[PDB]
Order: sequence, then structure tokens, then C-alpha cells
Amino acid sequence: KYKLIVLDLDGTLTNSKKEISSRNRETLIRIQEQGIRLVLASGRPTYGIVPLANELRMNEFGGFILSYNGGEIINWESKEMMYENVLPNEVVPVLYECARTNHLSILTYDGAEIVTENSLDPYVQKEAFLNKMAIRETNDFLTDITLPVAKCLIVGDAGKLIPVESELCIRLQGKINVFRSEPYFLELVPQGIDKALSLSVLLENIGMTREEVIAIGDGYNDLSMIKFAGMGVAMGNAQEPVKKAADYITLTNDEDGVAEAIERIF
Ligand code: NA
Repeated sequence: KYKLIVLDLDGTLTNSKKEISSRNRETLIRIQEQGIRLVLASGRPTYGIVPLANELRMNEFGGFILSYNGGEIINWESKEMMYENVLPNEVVPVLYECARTNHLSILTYDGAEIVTENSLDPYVQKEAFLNKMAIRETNDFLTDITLPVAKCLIVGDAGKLIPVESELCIRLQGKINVFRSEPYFLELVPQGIDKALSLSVLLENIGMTREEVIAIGDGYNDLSMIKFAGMGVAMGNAQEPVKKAADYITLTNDEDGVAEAIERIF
């Protein structure tokens, strides 16, 4: 019946210490050994998902990474990228100048590294630590990044980010979307980002239907994929609307709710 499992990371696959429990690891490895393919889908850049994909041996089982909320779809075994929704290059200098004039740090990604002019900003380091990515500091952001980039973050105290968000929202209407993922992270992304849309594209490519998919998540940004999946699973720690939209409610992330759901469903 089911042929694909899609997992969010934070609040879902990982526990409160941001680790994959050995129960979740062994259950996910076993289900792949039985022929089920996995997808890790998250707002993180690709290399913030890579270590978890490696732990789950996804590079041996044709696993997919949907990084940047599905802005990229990458087969982690073949390394082939199927889908690339990235920022228009012309917006990047505008984002940089906005950060500069507001005395806030901007960062973006270049493979396994975060690129920024302020490696000593605690908010920049928070993004590096969550993703386990080294920081490459530069004194010339716009010349040292590699374009195109899938997103940038402007980071700082929430109070300082709100007006920057409110300005960029309208200034770059039609070119980007803006939202805060943590109070201190302003995400600057292309239009049309949605895990469910990217999943749809993935399914069309690998010849699966939505009825054949299990998707597991916890947050509002998981709602569309939980609705889209034939078997949408809310974590025990999920938001109430996500629970109401699900087909199945599992244990919390700290109680191995991912392993539990997979064992129960299969
Ligand atoms: Na989450």
C-alpha cells in the first residue's frame, strides 16, 4: 500500500535534543530495507539535512531531501536535483543593502558552508549550529557568495526584524516571500514554496500517487503535506490544527512518535 514516508525534522524526526533516537534510526533503516523510500523535508538548507540523511543511510535507498521547504528536490543516492526554486539574483543585493542599512546580519549558503560578514553574531551562529555547518566569513558578501541562492536569512532581535520584514514584504512583492521561522530569523525565499507542491512534483517523477504516501509532521508548515498525503500523521506534540487535519496522531517526538507510527501503520 504505502511506498513513501515523508518526515519533517524539528519536532518530528528529531527529539528535543535535536538528535535522531536509536529507535527512530533503526526503524527507518529497516523500513527502507523493506523497500519503502524516505523523504526528509525541512526549511533547512540542504547541508543541514545531509547529516541526518547519512545517519539514516538514505544514500543507499534512493532517499530524497526536500531542502528549503521543497525549494530543492535532491535524490540523495544519485545526487540528481529534480527541482530548483531559488531567489531571483536581482533581489540579493537588495536584501544585503536592507540588512546593512538596518545594522543586521545577513547570511546565505554555499554547499556545506554558511556565508556571512558577521560570524560573531550569536544569531548567525545559531543557524550554523542548528545545521551543523561551518561559517565562511567574508568582508564582501555580494562578491563571495555563489549565485543563485535558494534563500537568505536576515537575523537579529525580533523587534528589529519586524520592520525589515514589513519593508521587504512590499518592496519585493512579486519577487520574494518573507516570514519569520524563529522570532530572530527572517526568511527570504522565492514565491511558490510549499512542501506539498514539491511532493506533488516528486510523486509525478517517480510514478506514485498521494494515496501511497505517509507524511509526518508537527508544525503549521507541515499542514499542506499532512493534508496531501494519503496517510497524514500528526506528532503528539503537533499544533491542534495539524492534529485535526491528520489521519493519525502518534506519540510525541521525544516518545519516538515517528517509529511508533511506522510500526503501527505497517
Ligand atoms: Na517541525
